Amino acid sequence: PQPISRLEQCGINANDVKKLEEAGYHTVEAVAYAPKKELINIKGISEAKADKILTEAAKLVPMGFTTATEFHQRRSEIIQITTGSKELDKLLQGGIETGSITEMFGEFRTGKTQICHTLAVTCQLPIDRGGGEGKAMYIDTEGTFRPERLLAVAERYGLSGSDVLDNVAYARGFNTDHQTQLLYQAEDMMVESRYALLIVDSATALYRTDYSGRGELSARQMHLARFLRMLLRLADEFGVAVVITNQVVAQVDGAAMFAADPKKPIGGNIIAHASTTRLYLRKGRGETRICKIYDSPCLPEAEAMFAINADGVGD
Amino acid sequence: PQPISRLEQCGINANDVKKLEEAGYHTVEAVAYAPKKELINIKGISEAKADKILTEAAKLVPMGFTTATEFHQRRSEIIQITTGSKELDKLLQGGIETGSITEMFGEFRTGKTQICHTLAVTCQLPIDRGGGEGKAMYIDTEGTFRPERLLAVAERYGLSGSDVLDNVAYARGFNTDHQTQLLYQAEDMMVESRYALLIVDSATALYRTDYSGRGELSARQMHLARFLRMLLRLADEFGVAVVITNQVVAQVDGAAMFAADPKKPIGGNIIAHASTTRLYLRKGRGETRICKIYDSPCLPEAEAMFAINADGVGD
Amino acid sequence: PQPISRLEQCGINANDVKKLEEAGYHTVEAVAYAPKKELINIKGISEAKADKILTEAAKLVPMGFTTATEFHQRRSEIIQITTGSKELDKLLQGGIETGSITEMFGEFRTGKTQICHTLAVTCQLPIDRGGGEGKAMYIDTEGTFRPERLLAVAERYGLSGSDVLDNVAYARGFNTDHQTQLLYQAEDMMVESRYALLIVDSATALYRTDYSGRGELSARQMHLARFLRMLLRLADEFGVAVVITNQVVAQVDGAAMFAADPKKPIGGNIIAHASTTRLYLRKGRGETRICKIYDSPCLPEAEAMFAINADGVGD
DNA sequence: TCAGCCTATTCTTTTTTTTTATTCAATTA
DNA sequence: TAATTGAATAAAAGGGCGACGTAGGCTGA
Ligand SMILES: Nc1ncnc2c1ncn2[C@@H]1O[C@H](COP(=O)(O)OP(=O)(O)NP(=O)(O)O)[C@@H](O)[C@H]1O
Ligand SMILES: Nc1ncnc2c1ncn2[C@@H]1O[C@H](COP(=O)(O)OP(=O)(O)NP(=O)(O)O)[C@@H](O)[C@H]1O
Ligand SMILES: Nc1ncnc2c1ncn2[C@@H]1O[C@H](COP(=O)(O)OP(=O)(O)NP(=O)(O)O)[C@@H](O)[C@H]1O
Ligand SMILES: [Mg+2]
Ligand SMILES: [Mg+2]
Ligand SMILES: [Mg+2]
Repeated sequence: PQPISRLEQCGINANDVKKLEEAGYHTVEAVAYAPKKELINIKGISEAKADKILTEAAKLVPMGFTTATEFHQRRSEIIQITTGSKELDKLLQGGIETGSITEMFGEFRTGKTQICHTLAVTCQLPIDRGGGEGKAMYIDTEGTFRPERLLAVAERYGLSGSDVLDNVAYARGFNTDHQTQLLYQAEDMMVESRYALLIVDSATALYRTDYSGRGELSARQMHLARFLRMLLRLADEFGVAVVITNQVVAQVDGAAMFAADPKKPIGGNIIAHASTTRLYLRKGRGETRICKIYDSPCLPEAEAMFAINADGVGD
Repeated sequence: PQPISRLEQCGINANDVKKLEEAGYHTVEAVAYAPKKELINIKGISEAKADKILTEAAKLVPMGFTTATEFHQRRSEIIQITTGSKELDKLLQGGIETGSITEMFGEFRTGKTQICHTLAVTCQLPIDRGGGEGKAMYIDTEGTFRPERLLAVAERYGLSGSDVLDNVAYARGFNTDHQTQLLYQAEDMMVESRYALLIVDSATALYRTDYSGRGELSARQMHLARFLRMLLRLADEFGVAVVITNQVVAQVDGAAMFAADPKKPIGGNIIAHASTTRLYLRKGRGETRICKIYDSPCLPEAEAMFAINADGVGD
Repeated sequence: PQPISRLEQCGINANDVKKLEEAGYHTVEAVAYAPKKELINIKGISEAKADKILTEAAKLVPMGFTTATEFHQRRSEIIQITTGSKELDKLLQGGIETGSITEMFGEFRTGKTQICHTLAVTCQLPIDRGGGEGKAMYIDTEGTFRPERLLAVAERYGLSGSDVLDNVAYARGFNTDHQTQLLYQAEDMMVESRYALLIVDSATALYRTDYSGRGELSARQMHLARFLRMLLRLADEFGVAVVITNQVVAQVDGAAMFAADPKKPIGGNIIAHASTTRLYLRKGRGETRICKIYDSPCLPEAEAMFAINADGVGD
């Protein structure tokens, strides 16, 4: 967590340093690793001083070629905030990945609001219990924010009641353009304090409910690539873990029985380029559920069980 | 629940208040739930005036991140009206909740419309007697409005019939779009008098008879999702309770394995992610039927038992 | 009961108003009962003028939001035709509520084709003796229409059957699509003269023979669903008691018990959800038949003995 | 011409078919 | 003297088994 108070040097004034705050660029990681075509069209920053803010951002955080052994250390330095389920820690090799896109499939009753509200108390746990010891936030868009589920699974982990009440924040995401106004604000709390998890269970559901296909046909598409350009900028900012429940379409293959999958879910191929690690969830018998990793040479294809019981997502 | 009679501040002219009204969004809650580019496509609106509506309405309603010890109270203000027999109410922890989506689905003669008529008398009850002291809004397309039942359950709770008849009102949608034609009625009446409940007793029955051509996103699915976000909108506009009713299909693929008669009710995944909770209907013996809850994030998957008696639901 | 001549105003063209009548829409309620896109799909129509109908269909008939009091005045304004038997009316609490689908399924020889003969006679009475005093319709797809049987009921009620033979009009179906076509001719007759009873006394006897099952079933069921939409709209325009005779299969599994003999009325769910007053017909001893009630919004699960005499239904 | 025709290459590896209701202490003497 | 049940059973295996079609679109036209 680093603000842009470092970026006040080399002839810069106090007026222009606020014009990076009001543009949405609240971190020093936002300045160097952004493409140049979005930074230059702001009214009131000239071309020579725009080349001044990129050259001071180059030497602090390096964009040059770094050793591949440092990348393997960048692969293993993940905190791996565990889901509470030890089978998934044997499936995803020790929990969720902080800073990589981790997508979970779901249609109905598969525990999607139950997995998000067990992880939302996990962010206070120490690193031996798996959690990252940090604040977090659950932004909901389907009107399914639960205090009772949040308060009960804290008793499973044995914490108090009032500390997790000061934990995960919530705002109702009304619109697809309201996904952006929280995102500039969610980086602004990242200036205020450290955060370790961000969860939205129905981010793609707003895409299902704003753009009446077709006629807009690209407007439903580029707003997904927009939203998947913002969150990876926060994922490259600190290394925050992302947890998104994505919905699934029932593909019509129902003649007869050969590879009959009501599948190939929504979001398109442009989330498929961004989802380096995908998961499939589905109903089993009773209330027990099953996870399988998809669309990932990073994680091996296997299956395990996570059981939504009265205590939480456990066994 | 606030109207646009207060937005007429800081240069907003009188033309854009009432043309926003008739076009479909009567409340400033709906303006925050309206998108950016959708406001531009109304004839009589420019792009510069489209900023002056959404930004100035953002001065009215706040959308910041609020901590988890405040929605615990925001859920606690829910009136959570009763269901007429406490075995369902203890299954539902008091009864159905306001500001959510609740669904009853079952085969036939199972009381999909009879659980409506007992909820239709609840809205004029006091808060000690479950009711939010308001009015309910009954919509049905099949023709299951039988107001002699509404005389009956008012005598179940003692109160007179005429004042109840001055209350809850009716509409019958003949078309899929005719639902959204009569949907504007909601807000319209809503701001004139506080309503406790909305009933659409045939959500997807009209959609069952107007498919796309072969199953596709058109009127069968997209206009269904256009419908449900407005049902989401009314849940977020006023917090008014609403019950929804989906018909049921059979399964022709499941040869005589574990259960020879499974159902999987219609609508696919678009209804399912808009679905907050469901309660499955199936008959027992005679007047005894059975409610089984489906897909609640806050309540377990338990089962209860009611009976359609002459006074209404009972035991 | 208002035709397209009540629509021919306001500079609306005379070339499209016959295209409605070519598409079966002979009255302004039907286009008000029709969704927007399908009328746009009609060839040779102006799209805006089609919308100009859709605001003037909204003007001519009440599609506006009303309160249950005037409904309860208008729902009391139903002719409520008696069924010839004294015991059957008090079972149904005053006979057959006009404007509704009342289904009568049973085995062979129970009286399904018998009662539909007697109902066509008792329409011609004045309303004091539970008559309707209107024309009535007979759609047969079995050939079991027998006008000699009507004259026996005519002598029972002191009415000259020669006068009753100038009314009820015969028709005969042969196909699935010859059936649904026969509504569109009949709709006109409903404009040009008052009716009370449109019987389809083997309405689902024909869909079983002309579609196999497990494949070509969805082509049956959707087309069965396309049938009832035209059928419910005939009830609501002209105020006509709609009587459907369903046949019945025998269910074949370990559900074989007594007094249910498990029958499972054919037509799945789409013939079930379109019930207002679903019946059931068992044979007792001899001519004493036993009419159990299913699936009705206002009636209890009772039964009433009735004997099919030499002169119609008797007691 | 489209509409009937033609069946272009594909492509990736693993999940769950019952029950007549006694034990006991009984839920009441 | 309470006495009927709130509770609980399983390794064998049935009076059971069957789906639309727009996707490469030649030739007839
Ligand atoms: N009090 C409770 N006790 C036990 N289990 C519970 C309780 N409340 C909820 N559950 C479980 O929560 C599960 C709900 O799964 P879930 O997939 O989160 O539903 P959902 O996500 O809210 N539906 P949706 O809004 O469409 O995402 C149920 O299957 C229950 O087993
Ligand atoms: N006076 C009454 N006494 C007892 N039961 C009644 C009485 N009136 C109606 N019922 C029952 O109420 C139920 C009404 O049917 P219901 O199941 O609500 O409609 P439904 O599920 O929508 N089927 P459908 O109306 O065709 O779509 C039936 O089970 C009737 O037996
Ligand atoms: N003149 C009569 N006197 C007495 N009973 C009669 C007379 N004519 C017919 N019936 C009875 O009417 C009943 C006809 O049964 P009904 O159920 O109407 O026919 P149905 O079953 O529909 N024929 P089907 O199409 O094969 O089902 C029989 O039980 C006859 O005994
Ligand atoms: Mg869930
Ligand atoms: Mg019902
Ligand atoms: Mg008969």
